[PDB]
Amino acid sequence: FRKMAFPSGKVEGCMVQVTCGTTTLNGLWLDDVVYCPRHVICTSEDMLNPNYEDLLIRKSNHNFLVQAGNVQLRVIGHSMQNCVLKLKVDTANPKTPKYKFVRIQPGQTFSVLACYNGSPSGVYQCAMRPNFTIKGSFLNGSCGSVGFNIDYDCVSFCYMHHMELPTGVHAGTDLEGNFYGPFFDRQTAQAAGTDTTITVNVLAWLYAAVINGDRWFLNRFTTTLNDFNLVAMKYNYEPLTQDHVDILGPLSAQTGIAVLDMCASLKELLQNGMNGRTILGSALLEDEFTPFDVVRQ
Amino acid sequence: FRKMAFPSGKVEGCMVQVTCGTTTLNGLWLDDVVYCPRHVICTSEDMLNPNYEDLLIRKSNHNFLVQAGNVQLRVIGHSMQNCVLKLKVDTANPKTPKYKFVRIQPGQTFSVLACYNGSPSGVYQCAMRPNFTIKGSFLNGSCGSVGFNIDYDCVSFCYMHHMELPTGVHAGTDLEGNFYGPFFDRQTAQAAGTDTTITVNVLAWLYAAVINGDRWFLNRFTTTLNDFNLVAMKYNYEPLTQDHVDILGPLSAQTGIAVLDMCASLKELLQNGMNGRTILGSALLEDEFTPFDVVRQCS
Ligand SMILES: CC(C)(C)[C@H](NC(=O)C(F)(F)F)C(=O)N1C[C@H]2[C@@H]([C@H]1C(=O)N[C@H](C=N)C[C@@H]1CCNC1=O)C2(C)C
Ligand SMILES: CC(C)(C)[C@H](NC(=O)C(F)(F)F)C(=O)N1C[C@H]2[C@@H]([C@H]1C(=O)N[C@H](C=N)C[C@@H]1CCNC1=O)C2(C)C
Repeated sequence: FRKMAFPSGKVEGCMVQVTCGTTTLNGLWLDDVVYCPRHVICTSEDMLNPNYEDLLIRKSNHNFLVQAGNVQLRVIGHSMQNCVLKLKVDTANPKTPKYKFVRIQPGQTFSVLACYNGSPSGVYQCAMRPNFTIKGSFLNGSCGSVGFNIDYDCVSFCYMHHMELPTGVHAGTDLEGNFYGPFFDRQTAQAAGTDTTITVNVLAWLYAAVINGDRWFLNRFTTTLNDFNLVAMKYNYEPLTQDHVDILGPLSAQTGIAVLDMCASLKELLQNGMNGRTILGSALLEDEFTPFDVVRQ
Repeated sequence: FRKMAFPSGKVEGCMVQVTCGTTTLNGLWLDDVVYCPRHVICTSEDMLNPNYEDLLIRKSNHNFLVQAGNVQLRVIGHSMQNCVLKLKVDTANPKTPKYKFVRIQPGQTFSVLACYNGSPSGVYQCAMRPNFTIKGSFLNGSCGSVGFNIDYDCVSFCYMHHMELPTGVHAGTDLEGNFYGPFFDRQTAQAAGTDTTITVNVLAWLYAAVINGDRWFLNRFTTTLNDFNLVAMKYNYEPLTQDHVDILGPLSAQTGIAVLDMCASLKELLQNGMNGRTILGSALLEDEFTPFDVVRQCS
């Protein structure tokens, strides 16, 4: 049972390089539009305190250098949508997949295609944390890298990368340019709210451990949903809803372990610890696999 | 610090499906040849005790259904090379990348593009274990999925998937059909050997921690490679080779910590434990990041 990303080819064909002045990052080329973080228009000094509408009105189409491979695409128009810039180019991307823009929920997962200078570097799986950060792997020039899910050859873009917080976690926007979380694209110290653990995902992962022959954490006990949520809240876990219980149905039916019985197991894990034992090779409770992730794998 | 697979697009454009009778698996389409596990020619009953030479004699080109999506590629020739079949087709794949076939050593990592019916399903990083198994994630119909590394636009194919052992780990071949480890493509009781920890990768992980400022474990001692190798095996760690010492060269230069000094630091970790302290936020020493993986992620 591995953290598994979606095949990235459909997204690789969409990555381009965007330069304004001496600022360079990645863009996403779909049909005849390139989407990229708006702070590409910023000088270094601008980023410390930008007034984006005022900075953008002072730019011309010819200030935007867009490169796809070695081929320059001419910008023929531009607009700003929240924190994303939409550059109209004079060429349609022939490799545009069927796609949609979606805004995801805390706890959902997605694949990230990390890119530098318009070129793909690596692919990995991420989750939207409850505090709306993501634990990514992003370096200088990675902005404009996107997160996505793939469903029957349709790419659902959900994330575009903008910033790294001092704790090393990452913040970004949906493809309408609205940040996930209370963050904003100004270079100034920003802390995230206290994070919590995605309970439904921990349970899905415990079910994965049982589907793969590991049962040592199970117990003969049971619990009510309300009594479980009291202990979960005490340990900085998110509430478990009845919708969550229903979503875990196929995993419980597959294993014959009632959801509330697995909750009792997690409650004992939380109160007793793991005592140096491991689950699927992990020394800690893993919360970045959704129920759908477990089933698909 | 997390596992990061290579972008998989160059390999996606090479995946096809291969069916013989009712057995369907994946194949790799490069130029005008499709590579796939030879057991595609087996009936389920054949798999229990196959004579591949005799079974291939009773097959002709017209018994092979190669499809790119739902589009058939006409087979014009077939031959067996060790445990892989090579089907010559009448069309050169226009998506063929620059590529090489390489045989990897234990400890080396690679990305796996898991495929079903020729359709890519997911991508993840794997390490070749010292017992020549991989801790993969594969279901029915995954055979013929491949593992690969990429360097500057050249795809190095190193693994093709054939089978799952009773402990849930996986075994396969290089792209010349030669199994890694002492395994055979017969459905018969087989078992992964005892495994060991990939020492060179643990050292790479310690260098990664030092680079990021987590360096409490650096000690004031040193050792010789021979001395270290003899003690390491007492803890089920692999001995180091001359090649291992040299591939740690760049991380050693970057940090200023000599390879043998880091070896002495590891030996102290093995002989006395971590004392509740973590390294890169982990209580366990990670052994599936190569020195290249550490440099790749930081660059
Ligand atoms: C890292 C840092 C101190 C610089 C800063 N962070 C904060 O100011 C915070 F604290 F508010 F978050 C920050 O990210 N930026 C400063 C400036 C842009 C952004 C930025 O450089 N983005 C990079 C895109 N190419 C991706 C970064 C690079 C390092 N790793 C990443 O992921 C903007 C907010 C406009
Ligand atoms: C596991 C079975 C117990 C099924 C068997 N294993 C052993 O016989 C062993 F125990 F010896 F290994 C086994 O794998 N095979 C039997 C037969 C081929 C192979 C096989 O079905 N390959 C699948 C390719 N599509 C991938 C498998 C499917 C499940 N997960 C996988 O990865 C061959 C050796 C010729």
